[PDB]
Amino acid sequence: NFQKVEKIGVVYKARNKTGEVVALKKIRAIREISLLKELNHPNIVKLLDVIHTKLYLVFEFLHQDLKKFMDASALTGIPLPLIKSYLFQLLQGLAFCHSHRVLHRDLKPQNLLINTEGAIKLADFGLARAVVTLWYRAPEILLGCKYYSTAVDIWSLGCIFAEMVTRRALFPGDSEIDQLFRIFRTLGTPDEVVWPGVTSMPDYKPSFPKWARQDFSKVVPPLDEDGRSLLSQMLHYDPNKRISAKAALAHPFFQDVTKPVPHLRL
Ligand SMILES: COC(=O)c1ccc(NCCc2c[nH]c3ccccc23)c(C(=O)O)c1
Repeated sequence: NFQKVEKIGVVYKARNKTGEVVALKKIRAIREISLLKELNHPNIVKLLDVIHTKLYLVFEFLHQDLKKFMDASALTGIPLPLIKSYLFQLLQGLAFCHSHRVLHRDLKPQNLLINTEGAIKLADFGLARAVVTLWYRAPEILLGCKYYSTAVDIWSLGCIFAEMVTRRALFPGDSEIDQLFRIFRTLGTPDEVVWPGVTSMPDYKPSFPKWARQDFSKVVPPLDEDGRSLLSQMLHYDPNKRISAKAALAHPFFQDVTKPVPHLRL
């Protein structure tokens, strides 16, 4: 049914024998996933079909992702108005999915798809359970919290925001404890003062080193106080204190938001 075009489980660019070009995911429940076909938002990649016969998911196709765009933009950096537009749009997408009680759980630049018209869209949701990259994982997940909240996605998006600004990954760890300790060295080792209940987390150890907290002026330097304030709220340790997607959309950082068009080399 599909003429495979290129390898993008495994994901292929494919052509429907409708002429439509799509992203085809072969996975190698069915009722629950099918509900997502009719929940649509401009900032979420559209799920066109679900087929189980091996599980195939057919998605709308977009040509580039934010990881490729950040690498292409690394000599100059993404312009601040575009960073701001992308952050605003991703928060609109998260506000929508969270309002329908759907979490992403695995946001990273390579799952954020962009087009020539200035849009960015959430893709590659980690909905199966409902080298692994840990750089965007919320600290409650790393500490073994059994129940994720919407706050895990805000953490990941804050890490992505910092990376778009500074052109380097915020917390590039290579094991769960290295990831945790990279977070602790920058934001301070969490305690009951800033995160009530942290010492009760399944994987918390009293023997964790106690690092002091750095300053956000050192963390995302070029960024102004509106952006640093929003980032600090997206990176609160306590998931209950971390800002929601809806509240973040009202932050003063977005008062001058626009929708620029990026320069894409396809
Ligand atoms: C084993 O894999 C899976 O079960 C699975 C299920 C759904 C997926 N995406 C759904 C995108 C979506 C479309 N409309 C939405 C409204 C709200 C929230 C999300 C959406 C993906 C993926 O993106 O890969 C995988």
